[PDB]
Amino acid sequence: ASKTNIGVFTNPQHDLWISEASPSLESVQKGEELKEGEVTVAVRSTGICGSDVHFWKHGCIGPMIVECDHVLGHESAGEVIAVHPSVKSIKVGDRVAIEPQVICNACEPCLTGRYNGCERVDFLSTPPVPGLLRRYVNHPAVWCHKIGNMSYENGAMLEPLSVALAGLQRAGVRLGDPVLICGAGPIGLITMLCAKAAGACPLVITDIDEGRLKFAKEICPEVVTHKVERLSAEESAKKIVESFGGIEPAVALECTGVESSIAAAIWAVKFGGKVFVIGVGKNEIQIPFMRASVREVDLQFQYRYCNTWPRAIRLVENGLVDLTRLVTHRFPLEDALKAFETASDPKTGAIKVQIQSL
Amino acid sequence: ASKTNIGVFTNPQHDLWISEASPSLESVQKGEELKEGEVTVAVRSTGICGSDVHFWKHGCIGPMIVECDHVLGHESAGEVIAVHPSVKSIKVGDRVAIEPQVICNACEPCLTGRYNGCERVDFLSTPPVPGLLRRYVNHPAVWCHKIGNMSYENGAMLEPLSVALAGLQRAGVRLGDPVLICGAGPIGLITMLCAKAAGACPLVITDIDEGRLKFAKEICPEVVTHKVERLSAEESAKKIVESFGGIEPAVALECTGVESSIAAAIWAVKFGGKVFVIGVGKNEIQIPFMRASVREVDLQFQYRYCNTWPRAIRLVENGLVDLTRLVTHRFPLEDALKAFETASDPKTGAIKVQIQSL
Amino acid sequence: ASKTNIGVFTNPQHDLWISEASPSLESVQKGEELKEGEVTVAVRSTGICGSDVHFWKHGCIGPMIVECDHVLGHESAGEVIAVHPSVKSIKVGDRVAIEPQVICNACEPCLTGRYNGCERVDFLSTPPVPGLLRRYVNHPAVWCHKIGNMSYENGAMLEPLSVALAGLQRAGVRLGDPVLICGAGPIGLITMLCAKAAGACPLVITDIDEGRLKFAKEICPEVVTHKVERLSAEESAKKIVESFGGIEPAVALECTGVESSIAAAIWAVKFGGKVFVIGVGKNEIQIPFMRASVREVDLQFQYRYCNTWPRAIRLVENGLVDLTRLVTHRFPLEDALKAFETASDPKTGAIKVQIQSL
Amino acid sequence: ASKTNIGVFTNPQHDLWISEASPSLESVQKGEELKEGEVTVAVRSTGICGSDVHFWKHGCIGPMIVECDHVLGHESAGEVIAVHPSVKSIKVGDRVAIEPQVICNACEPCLTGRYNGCERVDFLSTPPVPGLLRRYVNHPAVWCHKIGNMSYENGAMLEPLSVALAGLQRAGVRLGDPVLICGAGPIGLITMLCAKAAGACPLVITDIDEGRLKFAKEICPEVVTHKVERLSAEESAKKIVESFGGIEPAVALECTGVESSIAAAIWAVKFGGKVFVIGVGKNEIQIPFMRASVREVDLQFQYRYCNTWPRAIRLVENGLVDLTRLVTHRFPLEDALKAFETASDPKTGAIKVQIQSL
Ligand SMILES: NC(=O)c1ccc[n+]([C@@H]2O[C@H](COP(=O)([O-])OP(=O)(O)OC[C@H]3O[C@@H](n4cnc5c(N)ncnc54)[C@H](O)[C@@H]3O)[C@@H](O)[C@H]2O)c1
Ligand SMILES: NC(=O)c1ccc[n+]([C@@H]2O[C@H](COP(=O)([O-])OP(=O)(O)OC[C@H]3O[C@@H](n4cnc5c(N)ncnc54)[C@H](O)[C@@H]3O)[C@@H](O)[C@H]2O)c1
Ligand SMILES: NC(=O)c1ccc[n+]([C@@H]2O[C@H](COP(=O)([O-])OP(=O)(O)OC[C@H]3O[C@@H](n4cnc5c(N)ncnc54)[C@H](O)[C@@H]3O)[C@@H](O)[C@H]2O)c1
Ligand SMILES: NC(=O)c1ccc[n+]([C@@H]2O[C@H](COP(=O)([O-])OP(=O)(O)OC[C@H]3O[C@@H](n4cnc5c(N)ncnc54)[C@H](O)[C@@H]3O)[C@@H](O)[C@H]2O)c1
Ligand SMILES: [Zn+2]
Ligand SMILES: [Zn+2]
Ligand SMILES: [Zn+2]
Ligand SMILES: [Zn+2]
Ligand SMILES: [Zn+2]
Ligand SMILES: [Zn+2]
Ligand SMILES: [Zn+2]
Ligand SMILES: [Zn+2]
Repeated sequence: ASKTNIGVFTNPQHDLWISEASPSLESVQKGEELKEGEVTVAVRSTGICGSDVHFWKHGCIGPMIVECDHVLGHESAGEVIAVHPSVKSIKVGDRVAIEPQVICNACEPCLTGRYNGCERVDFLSTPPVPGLLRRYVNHPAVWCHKIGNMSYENGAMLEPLSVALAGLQRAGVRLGDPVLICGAGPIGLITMLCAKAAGACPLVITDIDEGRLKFAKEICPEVVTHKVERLSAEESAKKIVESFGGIEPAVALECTGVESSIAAAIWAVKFGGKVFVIGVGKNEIQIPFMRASVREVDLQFQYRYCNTWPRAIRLVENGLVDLTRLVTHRFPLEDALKAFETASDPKTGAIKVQIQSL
Repeated sequence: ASKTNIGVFTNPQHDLWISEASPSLESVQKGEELKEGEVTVAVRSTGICGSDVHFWKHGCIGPMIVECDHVLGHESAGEVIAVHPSVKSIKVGDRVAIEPQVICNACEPCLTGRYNGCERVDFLSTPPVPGLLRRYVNHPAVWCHKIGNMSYENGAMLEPLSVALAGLQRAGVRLGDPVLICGAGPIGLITMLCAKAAGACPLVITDIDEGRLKFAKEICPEVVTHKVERLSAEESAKKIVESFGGIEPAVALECTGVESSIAAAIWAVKFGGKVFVIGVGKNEIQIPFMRASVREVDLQFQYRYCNTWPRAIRLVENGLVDLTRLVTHRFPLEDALKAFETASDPKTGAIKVQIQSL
Repeated sequence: ASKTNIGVFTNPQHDLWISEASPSLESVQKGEELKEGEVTVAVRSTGICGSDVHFWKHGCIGPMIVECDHVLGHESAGEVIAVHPSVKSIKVGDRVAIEPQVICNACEPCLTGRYNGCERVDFLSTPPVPGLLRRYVNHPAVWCHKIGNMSYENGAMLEPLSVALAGLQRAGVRLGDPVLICGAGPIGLITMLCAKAAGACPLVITDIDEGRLKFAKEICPEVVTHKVERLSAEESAKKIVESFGGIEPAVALECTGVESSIAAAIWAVKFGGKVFVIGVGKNEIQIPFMRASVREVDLQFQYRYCNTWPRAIRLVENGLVDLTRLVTHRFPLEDALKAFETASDPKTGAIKVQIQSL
Repeated sequence: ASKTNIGVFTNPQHDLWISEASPSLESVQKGEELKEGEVTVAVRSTGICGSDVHFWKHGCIGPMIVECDHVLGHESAGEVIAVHPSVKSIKVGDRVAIEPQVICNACEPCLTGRYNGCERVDFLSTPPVPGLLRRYVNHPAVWCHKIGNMSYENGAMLEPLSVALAGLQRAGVRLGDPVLICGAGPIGLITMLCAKAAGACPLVITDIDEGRLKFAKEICPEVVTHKVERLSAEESAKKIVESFGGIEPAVALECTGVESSIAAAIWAVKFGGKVFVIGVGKNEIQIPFMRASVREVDLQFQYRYCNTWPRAIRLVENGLVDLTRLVTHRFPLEDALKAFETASDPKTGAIKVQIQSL
């Protein structure tokens, strides 16, 4: 702990800039602002999510509005440097991965275990709560998960790994199931790696972008890729079922949040199929209602995660998923605008951009 | 068996008229067309569903198209009059309730028990398969369910009772759950009666029609009714949550198939809530995507039923549900156009119209 | 707050006696021992559970051992008299019902919502944690549930109501299901009332005790009672299926914890049936393994509850369950040995004995 | 079709011998006994299951009693040689894998999809229904699953593969779950291969037999093996949890049917753990009731399968599971007693013994 704490900010005007941030260095060196059960973590690595890019470029997601200077990022791991005297769970020096989510333990979504839906949740990347794109953060120990000697880029990947896992779990994917992934951005790709490790088969992944498809095929040889053309939902699903052999997918994990892609997924899945939407987009979309109806197709949606962390860790420690392999670009904190620019331009060839504090 | 077999037909031109129908009387008197495992049933009573009215008035549902002279109706009970020699299960003289659905027993939806999604299904009211608005029908015994001394109007109610039950089951309604019903037409009303017998509470039912709301309150005193005004989905859900006390529903059973009503339901239910759509409407609707997303709201849809019959029977025999109480109008077969006219004009005061063959 | 705090104690020697208890009066009058988020409740009413009787008479349940002077009782409601300054949720004067369970919010069973399995749980009636058979208790606010103007005997019934609900929920009981209840002690009876409100049918309840059967039939007219005779499991299940009509139960809610009763339940339920054991008994029992096997019968077990409280409250407020009707005996705190004696002798005619502090 | 039809028989006296069998050659050459929807299959390969060995050596399983000359075997694939004119699904020359199970399509377990529990089921290896250890069998087409150019030993493995899959599915195994397998006989081994392909981790398998453990480790390098010593259930579970790291298994797939092994599994699994018993043994076993109780441990049991076939096929075609690798011994039909002797003596080094008709 020697450097001044800076952070990566955006505003309603859609600027992105670095600036000084809390806690202050001095604060952390003497453990001033450190509350009950809290620690200070030196953030070593942080992935840029579609989340962040959308907040930067647009200022909102749904009810989530950037109303003033706001620090981004929520996919992070780092080193514990200060510890409140109460903190039993964790010690100075520990590599940890940060679950960007603080829970009240008292509302219904908390007590029934669906704690991503907590009624008083602080979700770190989400306005007004400051993100993790800073050099130091104060965070409750119970949300800093020990990772032993795991690399920091892996530890940071634990968060979108968790998005994939929570999706998978609520989607109900099982060994033998034919699974469709729509979108080969970071989340699609991790979700595909996940389906594959889960024994899904056959596996198909779609995208508008050939390059991201060739990447998907390199990191998961057994998948069948499908480049999407301008077609009605109905017609797109035929193509898709062709890519599967002639088998209709049991589950579509939708990772674009885009109208046409969700429609084709509704047309593509089997009778009693599940279309699970991880992606995020417009406030309102047009849905093919009657196709969903006559097919008993379940439409499901994800809002972050819960109870994925110990399991995400296990998958990485046992080599069941290979995450680090998805980070194409690495930028130091100070160069964050370079990071966001490349993370937003697909011509870049970027998949997962990491911002680091070594 | 003395009268000529007539039926109630519609066409792409949206006519509704009575006309001669198969099997012929003589055919049934000597058991000509009677295949393996089949019986002939003298249809005693048949309810008019929204289904039928929509086929008559519009010629389709989704992929379901009336392309020529087609016999309607699928909510029926009646008396067995002829029996193939193989038929073990059922005897001449038996009151039966007819499950309007013939299964291939060989496709995946059949073998996994989701047999409403059979790939070669004959669903009797559905083109091209002739409905049950006839005097006699030939039907496999395994789809004629014994009802002992139950009334025929009850026996006929067994089918929309079944729609309610299959909804309830897949929606996951349980004792103690707060449940919203949208629409107080026949299906809403049966679904409300069902939720109530299931210990749902509190119970709210919406409609645009005050009269159908006052009826709902008469047949289910403990329900809270809610008349819908022209409001944004968001604002409508606030009203709805007000009608609940301040509790947000766990499950919305949507029985109108209408866009605005489905939207408000998405806004109304709790975090991790389920909006279950029984209703049917437009090929495409606008959905509030981000509200669904941030709330982890499951959108589900129903396509008929399976394995509801023995259970629907139990509920009626034990007095747990009171169905006959919903039939407001009774018409003889010959007067079917009167029946459909009244079943389609809400000013009629009709709830469930039955067409009979005494 | 005027009286000295006494409590109801047992020991390894199987004595039961009243004695002074913590917190002390003075402690509560000035709010000494009151920690963060805690309140002091004046316990108004407390039911004696089979739990308590077994601890008194035997000194253990499974791994739960009375090793020294221990305060019993965990089915309680009462009045809030002192409040830590932090406590937001609750105010002095509030009637509350006490969930006898303190959670760490950090272990896996806690975060996934199965918080009855918390790895560091304080369960109040359970050694070494002091029960609720005292005049005052200090308890976290988040486990004191507001009950407005509900009676204290109802508020106290909320706990075994909760045992029934958690059973029901994990057993998977639904509207239309035929349900067997084994045992007509307090828990059986509440579970029966629950099944009934849940639209279970038909309902059968067994017991060795005719009097408790006649009581069951009085409070739930529609149930069929079954007196158990000395018979093989197989033969007992035939009798049981006879009591059902000829329908085999979908679910057996077993509330005796006794070997022969569990066996007959395994024989009684349908193919793919669930036998759910609420009852507690011997460390080891003999099971009919092959019957379970060839029938795909799920054996399930309950350990208390979670997330039943707001729902238990709703059922009582809406008149869906009538609990107070089960309390046959009422004793003041000081007369607790009379209470336990009568609660343990079935010749008493007791169902639910309450101990009160008016 | 040239050879006389012989079969492998056992009797109540526990003899095993080969003898002439139905249908007769001539019968098959002219398609005499061929009913509606039926085909004749020339059985090419058939695995010996624990089932068969137990029927041979003991004469029963539970209610399943060998009462006279009975043909064994139910794990088979072979070639279609005759086809009833109705048979659409399948053609002469097709390699098929035989699902040893004929369904009535009319009882409740059939229509709800749990069709392994059919009330009028013919299960081929099970008395009185003749097994598949014959040269020709007549079987309904809908239970002969096309396998294209798959090997016959794989096609035959499809049946115990199916036992594993149905277990897995009802046990609820998912990606990331720590899974315990008890027993390294054929079923354990396939179940382990299955868990592994399902992304289970860590994986532990137990056995009394070191050789079968070394085999397990060869075919699944990433598994941790555990040799069982004579210890209390409690103490055995500690050892087991040690083999896992210190993580407690989510699911125990029990494949021995033995009392002590099931007990340790009950002690071993986590809170809310599932112990799923595939194995079969004594009519009655002693259970550790209180451990199950305080842990909310679900005990589940399997009776064969349903809807595993298309999925078992997919797993083999995509190389997700490697079955053929488990067949250690291959015997021609005529040498069946050699086959059963070796399949019953573990000193043999046998895992899966196949009996063939080339
Ligand atoms: N719900 C959550 O909790 C959660 C968590 C993480 C990410 N997300 C969301 O998941 C989405 C994807 O995340 P990402 O980081 O991979 O973003 P990304 O932009 O890198 O990936 C989106 C991909 O979708 C592809 N795409 C666009 N239109 C398509 C179409 N019509 N068909 C097929 N593919 C199409 C793009 O080419 C791109 O590769 C984002 O909207 C993000 O906000 C949600
Ligand atoms: N999915 C299935 O298998 C299945 C089975 C039976 C019926 N249905 C469908 O269920 C729907 C209802 O059936 P029904 O027989 O009761 O028809 P119905 O017209 O009698 O009932 C529809 C009700 O919706 C009310 N309504 C219209 N707009 C509304 C709004 N904005 N908010 C609240 N209420 C509104 C109407 O006033 C009417 O009372 C139909 O569309 C029918 O086809 C589906
Ligand atoms: N698992 C939990 O979290 C939990 C919570 C509450 C109560 N319980 C347990 O539930 C059980 C019942 O509680 P209770 O308060 O009603 O006790 P209780 O003794 O009042 O009820 C037991 C009943 O079982 C009857 N019975 C005994 N043998 C029988 C047999 N062979 N067949 C049928 N009935 C038989 C008795 O006559 C008695 O009526 C107790 O063992 C108690 O510890 C468990
Ligand atoms: N339920 C079904 O539908 C179904 C289907 C197939 C097989 N099975 C049953 O599964 C069981 C296993 O089948 P299999 O063909 O592998 O038989 P098998 O005898 O080859 O395997 C049993 C294994 O259990 C091991 N074992 C014995 N005692 C043990 C203990 N105390 N701890 C750990 N391991 C122990 C043995 O060494 C042996 O390797 C049989 O009982 C069989 O009948 C059931
Ligand atoms: Zn993200
Ligand atoms: Zn909360
Ligand atoms: Zn209808
Ligand atoms: Zn079918
Ligand atoms: Zn109790
Ligand atoms: Zn805990
Ligand atoms: Zn077998
Ligand atoms: Zn059957």
